[PDB]
Amino acid sequence: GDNSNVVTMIRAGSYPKVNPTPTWVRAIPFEVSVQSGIAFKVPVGSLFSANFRTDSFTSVTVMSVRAWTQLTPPVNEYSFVRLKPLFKTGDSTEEFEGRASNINTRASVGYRIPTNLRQNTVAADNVCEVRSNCRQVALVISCCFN
Amino acid sequence: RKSTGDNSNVVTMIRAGSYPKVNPTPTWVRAIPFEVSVQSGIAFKVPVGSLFSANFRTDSFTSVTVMSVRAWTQLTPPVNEYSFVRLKPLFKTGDSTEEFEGRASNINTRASVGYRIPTNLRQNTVAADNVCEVRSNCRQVALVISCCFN
Amino acid sequence: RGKVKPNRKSTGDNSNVVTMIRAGSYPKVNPTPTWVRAIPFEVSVQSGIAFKVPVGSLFSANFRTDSFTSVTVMSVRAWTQLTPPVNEYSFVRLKPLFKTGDSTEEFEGRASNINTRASVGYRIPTNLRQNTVAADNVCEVRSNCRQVALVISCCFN
Amino acid sequence: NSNVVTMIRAGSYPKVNPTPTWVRAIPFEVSVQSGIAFKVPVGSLFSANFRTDSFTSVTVMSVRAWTQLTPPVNEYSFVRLKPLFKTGDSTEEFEGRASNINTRASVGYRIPTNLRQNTVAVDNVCEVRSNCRQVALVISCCFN
Amino acid sequence: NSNVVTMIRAGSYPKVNPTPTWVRAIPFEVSVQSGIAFKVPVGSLFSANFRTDSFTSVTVMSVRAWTQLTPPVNEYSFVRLKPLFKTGDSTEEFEGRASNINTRASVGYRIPTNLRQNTVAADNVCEVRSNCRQVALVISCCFN
Amino acid sequence: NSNVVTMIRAGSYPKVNPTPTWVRAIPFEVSVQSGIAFKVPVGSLFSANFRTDSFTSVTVMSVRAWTQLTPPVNEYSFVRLKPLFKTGDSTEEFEGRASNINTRASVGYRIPTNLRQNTVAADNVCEVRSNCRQVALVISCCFN
Amino acid sequence: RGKVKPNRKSTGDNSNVVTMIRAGSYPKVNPTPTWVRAIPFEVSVQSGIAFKVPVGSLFSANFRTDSFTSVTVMSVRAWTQLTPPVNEYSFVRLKPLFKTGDSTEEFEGRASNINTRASVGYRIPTNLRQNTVAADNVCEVRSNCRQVALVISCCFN
RNA sequence: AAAAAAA
RNA sequence: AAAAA
RNA sequence: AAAAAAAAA
RNA sequence: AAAAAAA
RNA sequence: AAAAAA
RNA sequence: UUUUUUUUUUU
RNA sequence: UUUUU
RNA sequence: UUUUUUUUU
RNA sequence: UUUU
RNA sequence: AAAAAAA
RNA sequence: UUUUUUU
RNA sequence: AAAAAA
RNA sequence: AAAAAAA
RNA sequence: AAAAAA
Ligand SMILES: [Cl-]
Ligand SMILES: [Cl-]
Ligand SMILES: [Mg+2]
Ligand SMILES: [Mg+2]
Repeated sequence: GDNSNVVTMIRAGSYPKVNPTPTWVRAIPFEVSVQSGIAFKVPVGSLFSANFRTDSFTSVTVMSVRAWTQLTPPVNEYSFVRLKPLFKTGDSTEEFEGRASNINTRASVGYRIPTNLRQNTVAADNVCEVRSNCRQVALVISCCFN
Repeated sequence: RKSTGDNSNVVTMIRAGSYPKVNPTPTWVRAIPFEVSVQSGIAFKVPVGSLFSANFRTDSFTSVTVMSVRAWTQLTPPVNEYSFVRLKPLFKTGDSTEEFEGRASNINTRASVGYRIPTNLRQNTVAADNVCEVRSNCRQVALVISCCFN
Repeated sequence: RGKVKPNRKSTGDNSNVVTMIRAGSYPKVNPTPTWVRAIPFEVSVQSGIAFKVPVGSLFSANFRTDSFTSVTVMSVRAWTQLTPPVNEYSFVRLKPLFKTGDSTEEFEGRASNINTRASVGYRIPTNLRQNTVAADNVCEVRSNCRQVALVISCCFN
Repeated sequence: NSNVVTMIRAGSYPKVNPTPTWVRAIPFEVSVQSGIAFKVPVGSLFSANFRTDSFTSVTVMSVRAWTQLTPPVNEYSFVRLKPLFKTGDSTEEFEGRASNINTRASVGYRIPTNLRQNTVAVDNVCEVRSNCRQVALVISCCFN
Repeated sequence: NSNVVTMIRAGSYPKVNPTPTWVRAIPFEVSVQSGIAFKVPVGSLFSANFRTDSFTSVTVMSVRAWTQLTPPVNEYSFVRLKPLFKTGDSTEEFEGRASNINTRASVGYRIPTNLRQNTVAADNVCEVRSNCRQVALVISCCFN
Repeated sequence: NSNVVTMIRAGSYPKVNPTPTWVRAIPFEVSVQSGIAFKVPVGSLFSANFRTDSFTSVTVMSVRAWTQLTPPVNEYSFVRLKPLFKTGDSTEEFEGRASNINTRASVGYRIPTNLRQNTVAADNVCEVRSNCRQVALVISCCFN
Repeated sequence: RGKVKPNRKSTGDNSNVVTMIRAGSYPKVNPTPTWVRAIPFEVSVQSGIAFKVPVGSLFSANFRTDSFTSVTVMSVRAWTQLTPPVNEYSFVRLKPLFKTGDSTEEFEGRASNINTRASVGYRIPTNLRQNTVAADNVCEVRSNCRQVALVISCCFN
């Protein structure tokens, strides 16, 4: 073990259980385009792509969403970003907002989904609404692909 | 061995007794964020009515017990200057003459400052009242007020 | 024992004169040994295309590593060397490359301040630490900045 | 101990392998000239004189050298070893000199775990330099 | 341990140095005439055969010397070393003799910390005296 | 404590020294051209602006350097230091770069005790290289 | 006590400047002191005859012991400096000599290898450690080799 | 368990 | 001391 | 994981 | 124990 | 466990 | 790395 | 856990 | 400690 | 938490 | 080293 | 570390 | 117990 | 505890 | 509690 320098025999037993398409817990980074004064609905379909090795999945259980302002804010302003979680059983009305204390620095915020509200979502569904004075917002979402 | 049980999967029955004491419109401790417009060299009185709003779920209240006030500069300062902000607490029994000032050591960084109201001065304030005066070289200031709505 | 040949080594660890070394048989020597190094050099990237970092950049007279023809890379760290495009924050991606098979990871770091560099690195496992000659590549660098700084921890042999 | 045969209560047919591996130290000689390096081939390890004519690959761990013949007149024996690798040859020259003219010169080097891959007969182990006409080599390897 | 690449959460750019120092033990030989001292030049340390040709100065810490060739007939090998300094040469003759005619003669001297300054190629390390025509040197020094 | 003068029962006359040594941390700036090294003169330490114009020699212990002006457009500030010695200049380029374009770049090097000798005004401390036109220096040294 | 004259002796054992020494009365001095030494020199012997080693060989500019006229010998060690005759192994004999009375011992060492030196020594007791001038002899050396190396441990005064 | 905050 | 995986 | 093989350098 | 994952 | 050394 | 209130099983 | 004195 | 044979949880 |  | 276990 | 049956 | 020295 | 004061 | 510094 860890000191061997050649191949060694494994005394395997019966054929085991198998699963060629298991689950995967991931953190998916991507960006969205946002306009001023309007809220953008983040689609779940942005997670199922070949760029994330997840084009083979058709459902996902989201756990937490984190957002950063990807582009600079308007002139004389500080960056901010808001998040309103969305659920098929009932959308929420929260506005988890974080503002940058430096014009040159991003504005970050996030929210964690409780265990009772951690069901599956499909590409047609939406995660949350994003609001910002910046034009582009980078998102990092922790979730469990299944 | 047999004593593992706090994860329920089905509905359980609640053996309730007499009718309890209820209150459909209780109090609420909050941290209300909002912004105000500020002019150069001119002090702006922050109205308490800014706290009662549907944008804060507080439009149903008519009075509030303010505990502490914090302020951040919301826009950039003038050219060559660092951001600053001042606060002067106001009270219906007698306004204060303190100017708690917090400046910015970085021109690109907000200027922050705040004050805490003592227990002896934590009374209700209606919308017509004012919380404090705000002075800043920036044209807009952001506030976060820890208050108890009732 | 015996008596003295006066080499005045005062208090052992504090002599001010040359002292005789009682040498013995000729030892094992190596005029060209190995050298574990952290080599700082810059590579240039275009906005939207990848750039393969040649291993030959490590061997140079600017690094004293000019007598080597092979090197074992341990870990690669990257920093954006130039400012990002307007309105944008800095970012840098690293995709490890190996002769036995290129990888597909994109270890990315993004600067939260437009004036600050974006940094990210990756460590090569022990089972993949073989030699790489000048004709080989280390990794693929992507960035919105025109130049990326690299500090490669490696062993020259 | 015993004096007669005993019964073994065997069970299922175990995992077998008619051609296993073998960790060895292979002693063989090479011819070296003055001022020129000799690339020791890995094919020298595979031979019927070492019970390794059935192996096609091997994993070298450490290499040791000894001057097999007397040095030139007025000189002391020395021997150099430059490790060679398919992913990239080295430039080290691990050298050992003899302090007595009538005594061998000994030197050796160890291959790290990260460089211990298989080498076929076409490959080379190391370059051997010596002022002596022959060098004795004892190579600790793992035949597979 | 790990079998794949792992991310390194790097931070700010660190302090770098592409041309660092190097502590070495340089082996080289010199020719020695009978009854004559040879001033070992410092420039012998700077060479592409030692990977040190990129340096221009070096801090010598200790010097060791062996006889590289056989002594004259009926004699035992000997070797002497006289430390040389730009601020003032010494007059010590650290001598070492062999107890077997077939064996080398070895001797050395350590430089005190107060006398460990830089030396350039034009400078000399020490004077060497021997009945043998060549002397093997191993100098522990600090390239900078 | 005491509120008035108190007598000092002095004895014999003591050993005096009107011109003693002084350990300092001298701050001064130098101009640096792009792509060119600047030999920092030792004489910059001897000045009435540092109270050290009464000295003629100084023992440098450590050297630290910051970028005093802003870098060129789109670049991050950097600074290099090459230690210089009369007994032999070095080839190290202790470089430090900034991670923020608006922030200085800092780097330094410590001189070993064996290389801590006196230097006069004509001598040079180190070579400095930077993309900025000025470099702020703080040199820990011993005036004597 | 009082206040300071600033001699910056950093951490006591690590000052980088000259520091004042508070000297007092003039001490006891000796411009020509003693010197305990181990003097290496060679003497030549013939096969079958003895050779008296003069004490004057110790005083020389080659040993820095040129200003001395007397010396106290403590111990004598000998080594054959040249090869032995053919078929023979090396041997060396030492017979101590003293002014108060020569001795008759023959402390002999023989080399078990024809290529190796033959070594032997003798220590002089404290009751016999007086001074010997250049006109005196140390010991008688016998050997089959033509030259014998001597390392004499002594005190020069 | 859920609402200021704190290095 | 009882149940239902 | 019995022997053969580098060594805690 | 290795890799992916939250402060 | 690199390269130097009471 | 340390709290005020809406309900809230259990020691 | 779930259902029972 | 490692490579192959045998023991024992 | 997913694997044999 | 021989019978019925070896936990 | 269980033990009990003829050389 | 030689010759130098917080 | 500060200053003046005896060995 | 001055001025320098793993
Ligand atoms: Cl011949
Ligand atoms: Cl069940
Ligand atoms: Mg950048
Ligand atoms: Mg002899």
